[PDB]
Amino acid sequence: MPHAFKPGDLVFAKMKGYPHWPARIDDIADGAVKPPPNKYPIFFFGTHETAFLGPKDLFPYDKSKDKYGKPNKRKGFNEGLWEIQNNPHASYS
Repeated sequence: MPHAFKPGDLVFAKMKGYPHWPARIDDIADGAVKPPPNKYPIFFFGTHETAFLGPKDLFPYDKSKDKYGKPNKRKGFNEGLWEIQNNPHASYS
């Protein structure tokens, strides 16, 4: 049965106006800016951008990849697909 989301979990993350996007729940580095309450720091593969999202926008990767893991015209998306499949826990700093 599911647990709560934790850093390192892989997802497709939904933002208004964008397709469901390959992403991870990130750690917060010591000394770094914390997210608001009930929000997680989401690192988007490909774009390498961070946004703060709640669980309603977070779709677990294994369950969702057959639906959402297809090439997309959008900038950074297909690079993102490669990252989530091939090295989802690397440093992309």
